[PDB]
Amino acid sequence: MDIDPYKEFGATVELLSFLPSDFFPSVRDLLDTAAALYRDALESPEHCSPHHTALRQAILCWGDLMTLATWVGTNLEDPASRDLVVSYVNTNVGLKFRQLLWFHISCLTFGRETVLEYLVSFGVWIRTPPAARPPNAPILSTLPETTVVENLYFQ
Amino acid sequence: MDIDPYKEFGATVELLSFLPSDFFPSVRDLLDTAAALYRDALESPEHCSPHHTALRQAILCWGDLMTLATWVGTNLEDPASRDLVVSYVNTNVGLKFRQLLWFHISCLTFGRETVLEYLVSFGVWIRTPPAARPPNAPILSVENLYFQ
Amino acid sequence: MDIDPYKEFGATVELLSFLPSDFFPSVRDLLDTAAALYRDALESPEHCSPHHTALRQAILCWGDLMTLATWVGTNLEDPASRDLVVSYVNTNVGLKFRQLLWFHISCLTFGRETVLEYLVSFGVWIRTPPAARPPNAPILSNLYFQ
Amino acid sequence: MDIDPYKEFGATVELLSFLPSDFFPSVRDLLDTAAALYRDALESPEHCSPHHTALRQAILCWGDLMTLATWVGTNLEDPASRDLVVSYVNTNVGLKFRQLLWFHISCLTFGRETVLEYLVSFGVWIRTPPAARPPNAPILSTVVENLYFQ
Amino acid sequence: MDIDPYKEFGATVELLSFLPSDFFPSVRDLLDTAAALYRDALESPEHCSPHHTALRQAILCWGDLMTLATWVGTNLSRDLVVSYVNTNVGLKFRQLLWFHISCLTFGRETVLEYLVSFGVWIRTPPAARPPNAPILST
Amino acid sequence: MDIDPYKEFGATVELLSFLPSDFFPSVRDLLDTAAALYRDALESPEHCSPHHTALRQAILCWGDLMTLATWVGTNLEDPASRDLVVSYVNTNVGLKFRQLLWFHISCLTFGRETVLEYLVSFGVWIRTPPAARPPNAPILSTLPETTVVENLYFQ
Ligand SMILES: Cc1ccccc1NC(=O)c1cccc(C(=O)Nc2ccc(F)cc2)c1F
Ligand SMILES: Cc1ccccc1NC(=O)c1cccc(C(=O)Nc2ccc(F)cc2)c1F
Ligand SMILES: Cc1ccccc1NC(=O)c1cccc(C(=O)Nc2ccc(F)cc2)c1F
Ligand SMILES: Cc1ccccc1NC(=O)c1cccc(C(=O)Nc2ccc(F)cc2)c1F
Ligand SMILES: Cc1ccccc1NC(=O)c1cccc(C(=O)Nc2ccc(F)cc2)c1F
Ligand SMILES: Cc1ccccc1NC(=O)c1cccc(C(=O)Nc2ccc(F)cc2)c1F
Repeated sequence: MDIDPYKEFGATVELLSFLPSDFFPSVRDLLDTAAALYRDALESPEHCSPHHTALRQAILCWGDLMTLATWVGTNLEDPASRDLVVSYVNTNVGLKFRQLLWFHISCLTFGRETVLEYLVSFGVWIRTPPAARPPNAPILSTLPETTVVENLYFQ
Repeated sequence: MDIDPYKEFGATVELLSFLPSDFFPSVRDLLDTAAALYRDALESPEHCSPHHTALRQAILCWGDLMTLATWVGTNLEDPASRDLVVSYVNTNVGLKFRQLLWFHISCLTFGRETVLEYLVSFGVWIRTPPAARPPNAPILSVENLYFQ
Repeated sequence: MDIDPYKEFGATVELLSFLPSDFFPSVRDLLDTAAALYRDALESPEHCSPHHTALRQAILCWGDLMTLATWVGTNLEDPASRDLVVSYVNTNVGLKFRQLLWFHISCLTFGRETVLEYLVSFGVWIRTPPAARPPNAPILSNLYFQ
Repeated sequence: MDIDPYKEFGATVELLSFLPSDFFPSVRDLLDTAAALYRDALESPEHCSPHHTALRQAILCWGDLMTLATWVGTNLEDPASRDLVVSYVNTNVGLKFRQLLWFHISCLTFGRETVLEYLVSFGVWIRTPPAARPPNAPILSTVVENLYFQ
Repeated sequence: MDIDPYKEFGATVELLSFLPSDFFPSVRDLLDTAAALYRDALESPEHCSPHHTALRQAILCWGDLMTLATWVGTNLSRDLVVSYVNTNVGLKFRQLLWFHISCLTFGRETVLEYLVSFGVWIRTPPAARPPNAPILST
Repeated sequence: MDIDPYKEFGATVELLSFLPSDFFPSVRDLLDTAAALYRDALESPEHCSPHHTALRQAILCWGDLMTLATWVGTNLEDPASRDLVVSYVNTNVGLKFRQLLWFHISCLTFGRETVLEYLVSFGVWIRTPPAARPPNAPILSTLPETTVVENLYFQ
């Protein structure tokens, strides 16, 4: 079929591609982050959220890709080819999973609407030539639990 | 981490292993069944259900694993060497995704608890030797006052 | 001693021998069924039932002969003597444990009384010559006193 | 699976390992003790108790292991392989069943709680060096109304 | 026995590994910090806190570990013993010594909040990462 | 710094040296005892007691010491240097940890002043020449809280 993994999350593959290749953390940094922030939730018998379900598959899937590419490597006769298949995976699909794991980790950390707002805010910022570009990049942070109008009300 | 893809859906990796490798359809037949029964829902911009979400990633991820395994196969030069790869795929990640594709498709079709009690029913049926096993495999699927 | 492992469960070794040796599943298929169907019960600190006690040590006891089986392949300089051992484990005591593992798994799955009536019904059915015998084999489908 | 045979009886494999190997009686002395003390119960067609169920399996399963070790004695031509297995059966597996047979026989004779407190008591006692260790080894052992006198 | 030194203090070995190995100061700078900030408490006959008790053992244990490495490194090329401590026990103790010293200095909740804040910050590539790193208050 | 690991527990290094070096069990036998008596407490997320905290760190530190000693002893050629690495552990760090492990394990089992009263009682006992020394060593058992006469008086 033509399945977009971001469509059920109010985004698209093309929208995620608006962020430059060098913006996303490495795969290991994303995997280490998901474990640090969400290991209890990711291993729990609760759905928790659609982001948890997607992130659970993506972590396992990338593991399967690395498991298969590494096993094929240990069979190649040339030791200089030991990591050749792993390198092909990282160049052919490495960015795809870096987008996917970053999208779900950040959406759980900052909120989906906040993440999508930051996406277009940073994509315009990074494409501004540096002479006109302000030094402070757009900040990605969670919105406050209660609004200012609410706090002044209960005063 | 130690993430069981089936734990959030009320099953385990070990429970799905109870079904033999030759029970599951081919991955090509499994993908065509997900398209036939659920193409519009799987492509919709809606969560629909956690099965839909998981099934969406599995279909895409298998495409990643298939073109990698195919690339390794068509770039090899030895029928022995590429039978090694096919036998590794069929035993490990190929079997893993035939299980996960079957679990979610069937859960969307027959129901999760119907699927699970079928799982244990067929698993002991197929392990009964043929001379004692019934030839029929298990299937996957008022008062008088009421009329007055 | 003279302990019969089935006496406390309402059967005897001779009654279990009424079933032909090829009726029982393989040990691999029996151990996988005990796991898929009763993993959490067999591992819990609960007695559950006398079947669970017998099953627990039956699994561990077979695991002892099958860990003796991987042992005759890492410590034996004679791959012949390696094969003479694993052949005895699987075809001599193997039939014995297939009977024992099948008995307790089936009793927890279908009921001890149901299993015993099936045992007699199938044993007579398998011994009926096939001309007179119906082609379909008979179908197999909490508190304990001291 | 990951089954601990003592878990359902309020103990663990690691706890039984706290007793040194030379503490347990021999298998022969264990079988003779279960026979002298519980032959009729173990042979009866009653469940009796979970300790009886477990002890019945252990006695028979050890019988299978000894039958194999005697069979392997006449049927294995290579002596280096034959005596490697008969030693592996009566030493590595022997210690395994010496704990099992001792645990269930002792629990029937002295009670599960008395057995568990003794196990811990002897483990720290036998690990105390003999110069500081008391010579008495810890012991494993086990109504009238007022109207009668007035 | 599978004991996690951080478990009784509300953390895990896995959570501490989220901080990169180049974030922690050296054991020497960490021991010098514990001396400047807590010598009187650490040498006193009072428990003070479980953090003090754990920190007391860790300081002494590093002494035991370095004396053993010193004796091997001398009484016997042995640049592997220095590369062993630097890459194995050194990182294990830099994490442990930092955890307890920072908890006494800033608070367990504040240290844990900073831990996940810096771990995500340092993993953001510098192009998108803000210039001001998260701080430990002091 | 100059930390005495027994100071916060009402003892000193000098006081623990009063016990002969052959009075203590091996480190293995002491660790075997700690697991058999306190595996649940030592692995629990609760502080329990300062003794639990100290015993916690001592167990892990011995693993660090033995792993470093193993790696050193593994990559040595001459077996005499192998035996020299094991002999260093035996005479130096082993005695210190046999004292520290025994002190905390006993304190959790019998109480601080019971093991301290026993320490001085055995240290004087074993230093008595065997001719005047009673044949049976003093027993390590917790002091009965009160006498039986006072127990019946307050019944
Ligand atoms: C963390 C922090 C603390 C304190 C102050 C700022 C930040 N961070 C940021 O302002 C930030 C800006 C752009 C992108 C990211 C990101 O995408 N990081 C990221 C996402 C997922 C992941 F797994 C690893 C790193 C930022 F964090
Ligand atoms: C369909 C039908 C019509 C009419 C009558 C019966 C059936 N079917 C079944 O009783 C059935 C029994 C066992 C396993 C399966 C399965 O696993 N199929 C399957 C699952 C996923 C998939 F993608 C493709 C095929 C059955 F369908
Ligand atoms: C399962 C089923 C579903 C549906 C319909 C029938 C069956 N089964 C049977 O009619 C059956 C008949 C004889 C013996 C056995 C058995 O003893 N199997 C067995 C027991 C334990 C074990 F570990 C493995 C296999 C049967 F299941
Ligand atoms: C009997 C007695 C009479 C009189 C006084 C004492 C005893 N006994 C004991 O104080 C005793 C102490 C340690 C271990 C055992 C044991 O484990 N024995 C054992 C267990 C199982 C078995 F099959 C054979 C012997 C003790 F009996
Ligand atoms: C146990 C017993 C049972 C029964 C009767 C006596 C004892 N024991 C003692 O009267 C005893 C006397 C001095 C020192 C020790 C010790 O220090 N042991 C020790 C401490 C820690 C450890 F991990 C291992 C052994 C004693 F046990
Ligand atoms: C001190 C200060 C004064 C003034 C302004 C800022 C700071 N500090 C920090 O913003 C800080 C940020 C990250 C990590 C550390 C740390 O972990 N340091 C550390 C911890 C233990 C130790 F032993 C030695 C150094 C920071 F201090």
